[PDB]
Amino acid sequence: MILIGDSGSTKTDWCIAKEGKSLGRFQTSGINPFQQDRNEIDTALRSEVLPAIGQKASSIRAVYFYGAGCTPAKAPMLNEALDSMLPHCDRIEVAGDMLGAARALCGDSEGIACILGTGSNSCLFDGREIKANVSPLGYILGDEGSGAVLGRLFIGSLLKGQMPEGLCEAFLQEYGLTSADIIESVYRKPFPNRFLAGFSPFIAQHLDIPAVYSLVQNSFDDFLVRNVLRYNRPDLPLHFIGSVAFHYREVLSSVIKKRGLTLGSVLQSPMEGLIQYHHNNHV
Amino acid sequence: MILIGDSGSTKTDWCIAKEGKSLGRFQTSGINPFQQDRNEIDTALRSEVLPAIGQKASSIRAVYFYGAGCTPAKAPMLNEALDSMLPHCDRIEVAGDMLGAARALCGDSEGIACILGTGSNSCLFDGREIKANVSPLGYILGDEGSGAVLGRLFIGSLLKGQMPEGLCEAFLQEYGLTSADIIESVYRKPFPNRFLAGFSPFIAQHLDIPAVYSLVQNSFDDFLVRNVLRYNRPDLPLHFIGSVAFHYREVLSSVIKKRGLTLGSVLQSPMEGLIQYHHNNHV
Repeated sequence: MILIGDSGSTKTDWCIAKEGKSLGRFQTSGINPFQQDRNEIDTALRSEVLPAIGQKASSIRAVYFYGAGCTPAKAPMLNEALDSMLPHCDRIEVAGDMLGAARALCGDSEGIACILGTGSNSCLFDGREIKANVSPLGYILGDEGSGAVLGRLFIGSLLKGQMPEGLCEAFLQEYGLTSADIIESVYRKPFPNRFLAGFSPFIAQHLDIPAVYSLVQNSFDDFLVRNVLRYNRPDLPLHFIGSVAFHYREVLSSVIKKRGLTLGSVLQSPMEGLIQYHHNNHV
Repeated sequence: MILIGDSGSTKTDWCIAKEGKSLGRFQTSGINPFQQDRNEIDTALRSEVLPAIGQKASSIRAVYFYGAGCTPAKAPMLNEALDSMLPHCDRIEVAGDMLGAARALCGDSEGIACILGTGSNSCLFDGREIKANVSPLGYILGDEGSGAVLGRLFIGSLLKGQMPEGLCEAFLQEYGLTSADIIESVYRKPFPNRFLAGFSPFIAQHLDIPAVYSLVQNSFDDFLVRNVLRYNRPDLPLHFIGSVAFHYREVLSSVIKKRGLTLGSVLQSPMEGLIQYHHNNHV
């Protein structure tokens, strides 16, 4: 059987599959070769990953890991860490999460794959490998339509009275926050992006309000403009992955349609897709 | 004679005046009671400030300091540090930079005072003290029209091909930067706001380009909307202070006019204003 891992800027989703069928589905966190180092991740592997699989650990004949930060320079580091987890594993491949998304959504055909979660991302897929990628630039310089960006845009306007009366107080009280706490978490606390992206549920639950809807709409439009248009392939349908793409699917459809583009598909997780992929693309 | 200090999120401007006349004009940096602490600023005072005045240090009968971070809670800390600088000083007052701006621009009359520099700020002045203030929220959540925000907006669109062909390469080469260096400085380097606000000269020098001009224009408009309109006093003329307000004065005028508001005045520094103020408002 095989071990498939999909790591994002929040948690890591694992699955032990056998011939296109799932036998295991764990839930760990973090794991990023560019953000973390050798042993600070060597601990998560054998304290979160191993104990989760622990049983058919010897049945793992191959492992495929997909995660943000798995640059072609720091990927061989997680490969070593994983290889020490299952030293008797035959094949261990580490690749970026963008590629994992394209393989899950596109399969083996040409197309554009996009991620809409804590952060945003996009790539032109030719069917086997990524041909072009627009660097997301992060929640401060880019990541359009991402949950971290929706979050900072939202609380910004909310705090400055651009939302209906009471919404601000309704927001602050639900999360027991104040303006000063928000500043502290955003500017003097670690992972400000995750902090900001954690208010998506409030936004999604308030799409019935104009100011909120247009805010989400403009951000998604912005994402297409600065991340998809530039590929110059409006013939290719847009495939999306991620919590935000899913939770805001309706809005995402309207935006795409409004620009004359066609939606290929939107799914929260690429897991089901990666299972069938490594079931039909052994090597 | 008196000592006047105006500290911003970059440097601190000093001036030794006597009866509305300047006798000294020093140039130090930093100095912020909320961002820094007791001795980490107790060193700048007697290594940058004292050696600059050093001479008429005994002629200083009073000192008036204005700086961002001089909250009514941490102000009494810089007051103690300053008081140790000139232990024989009769009067030592520490106040926020927003108040210093209003006193310099408004003098002793009612009005709206705004700061447009590294960061943005605004307040409703009643002629003697601030009546209302919209928290700027910083370069990530707010600071509309500020140089840090203009900077992140600009490099973001630039990096994502939203500017004319060649501008990106022209920008990166002038500053010897690459996309990866920008990410590193913005997300893993101290004072990302100052880094971002240091590209204003490039922007100002390219206002002849549409994409650039509308970018600056929309940000200034945004600043008015979320920072000035809410005061509900379009009868009061807008007074501005700061490097960005000055360098972009033309654009700032058009924006203000376009919203039916009237420009009161725009000056780079409030120094000249603070000199006359503490010359006509002894106590």
